[PDB]
Amino acid sequence: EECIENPERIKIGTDLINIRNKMNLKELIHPNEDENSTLLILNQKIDIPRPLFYKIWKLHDLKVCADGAANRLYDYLDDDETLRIKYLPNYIIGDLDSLSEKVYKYYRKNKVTIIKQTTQYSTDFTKCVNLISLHFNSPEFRSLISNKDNLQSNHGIELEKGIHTLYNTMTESLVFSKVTPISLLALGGIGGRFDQTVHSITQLYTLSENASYFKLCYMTPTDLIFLIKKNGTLIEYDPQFRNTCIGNCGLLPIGEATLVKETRGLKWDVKNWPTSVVTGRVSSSNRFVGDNCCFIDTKDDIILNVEIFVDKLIDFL
Amino acid sequence: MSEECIENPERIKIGTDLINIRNKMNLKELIHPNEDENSTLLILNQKIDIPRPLFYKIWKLHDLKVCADGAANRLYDYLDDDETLRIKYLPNYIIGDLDSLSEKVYKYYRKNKVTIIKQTTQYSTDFTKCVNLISLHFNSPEFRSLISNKDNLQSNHGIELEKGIHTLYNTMTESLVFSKVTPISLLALGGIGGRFDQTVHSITQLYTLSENASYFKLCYMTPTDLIFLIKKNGTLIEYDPQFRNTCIGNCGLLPIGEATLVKETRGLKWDVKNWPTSVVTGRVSSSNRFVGDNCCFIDTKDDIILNVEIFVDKLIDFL
Ligand SMILES: Cc1ncc(C[n+]2csc(CCO)c2C)c(N)n1
Ligand SMILES: Cc1ncc(C[n+]2csc(CCO)c2C)c(N)n1
Repeated sequence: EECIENPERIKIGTDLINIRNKMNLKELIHPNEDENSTLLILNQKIDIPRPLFYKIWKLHDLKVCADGAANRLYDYLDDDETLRIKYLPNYIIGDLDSLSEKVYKYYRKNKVTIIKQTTQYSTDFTKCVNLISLHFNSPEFRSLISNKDNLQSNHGIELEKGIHTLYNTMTESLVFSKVTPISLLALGGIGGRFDQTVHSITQLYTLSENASYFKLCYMTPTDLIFLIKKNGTLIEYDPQFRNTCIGNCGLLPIGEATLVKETRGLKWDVKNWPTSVVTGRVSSSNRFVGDNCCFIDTKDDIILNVEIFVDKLIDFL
Repeated sequence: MSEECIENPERIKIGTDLINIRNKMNLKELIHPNEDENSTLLILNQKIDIPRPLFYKIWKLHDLKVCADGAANRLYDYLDDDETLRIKYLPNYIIGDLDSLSEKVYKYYRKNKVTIIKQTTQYSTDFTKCVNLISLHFNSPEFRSLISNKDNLQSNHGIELEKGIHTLYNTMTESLVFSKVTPISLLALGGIGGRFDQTVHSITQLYTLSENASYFKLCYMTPTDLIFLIKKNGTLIEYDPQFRNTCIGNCGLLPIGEATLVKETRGLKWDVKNWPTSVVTGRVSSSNRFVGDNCCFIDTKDDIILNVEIFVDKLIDFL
């Protein structure tokens, strides 16, 4: 077991390391050419800079609002009516009790596909991810949504848990490695009601295991939160992008202890280093020192948070 | 022995049927320290947003007040307006590397005799620096003498600059009889909701203090929650009905850091039995709520974190 404090900037070597997976930070926000994409807005006040909002909105195909998130979007775009009508979500799903009559009427009038789901056994997040998957991976569902003589009866979706029932039936045959990836960027899932923050984190683990085609990343006023796969992952980033938009970072074994076999490119690199929230052994306030990449090899998947300077982001997207 | 989950009506009464209660606690005690125990209000480095009337009360309800490095700036600005109040709410200590400390803020608190301690080690968080300091303050008469003696003209109050507070803490802990240490009711502000890795660190403290400094009773107060640790094997959460109805919302059983088993719960809208819970499997009771008239029972195999939604602007009347 060891920990070393490195120089502020280095170029990591590749000798003696097995790079099993590679990922680019920018791609967490800017979806790949031909993979599906979705911007998910959860129920929490939006405060991301307007310019950045416009940018990520354009970079993503589908836009989904989680129940009360519709209120959030409506109030967020409160300085110009022409802009509010320019950014309409494709779907709004949830029990709909959180929606104000004013907001419901606005988006209904503007043809947004509103789906009601009463079940109290699934979070709005799950309702949203099930919907998003069906949208892209179920031809039958798409035909259901696009048909006339349906949108006056909840679009032909069972009121209680239809989205889950349809999702379950579909997923039974899907082979994740053969499903087109879905670049999912989520807003508002962190920093509010704490149990919701924890649930959002669980999504990073469950999706990776039960719906691997999803590539989820949370964007908050201060961080990018995503999952890193075990056994050797190389995090890549343009030097200028990193120096101008990135701050500190943290390796977070949330919900499960694990072992950090080896890291390369962090201000404080570790090897054969046990990590756990329970023991307090967690690399927090760390930071990238690798010029254009950092290597992290953990025994089990772990969560990584990368501090961002949102006001600088727009220039590199 | 079978896994079960039932949906209760909005209000029920739990019993003492067979179960075994290993710990009892009242939600109000998380904010209002008991007369016989020590208390501390810890302010971490995050913008303060708590309502003023409540702040004044929580401040009055706690003995020691500690600011974690930049937290001094936060407090200073929080009271931008009345100098009378600002002077009235001076922290007892300010500890950390102090680089983020505003030159203006540093001068103000130093002039007003706040005990400022510098610690440069980058191998411990400001949080750990604070709790070590807090324990020394209450449990080490020698530490108090070190910072109080007037013959002591050594810089930094005679505390070794790199990791003195930890060294002193470790030494004290060696001769400390934990079973006889006066409890320390610790309420923290600003440890949740900002930089995510810090939110996670704040959570580790609940587990580590419970294991290595059990005399501490830590609870986080955020704009929306009270976050604290629930000991394993049966904990009874108590609350006055009027208080619960006026200031309490939903709640969640969070197995942050390690999966466990929810042996049984009584008094939750959704009660469970032999119910495995894990952040990795996604099996986490979120958006739950109390339905027990005056109490809720939670029995887990291992300690877990509980968050109780609060309506901050309503608290003051019950504190
Ligand atoms: C064991 C257990 N705990 C909590 C809930 C409640 N719940 C879960 S998702 C949701 C809607 C908002 O996320 C609600 C109310 C449950 N059904 N089962
Ligand atoms: C493995 C490992 N990760 C991160 C740090 C850095 N660090 C830890 S506490 C702190 C000060 C802010 O809390 C800093 C910079 C380290 N030393 N070792």
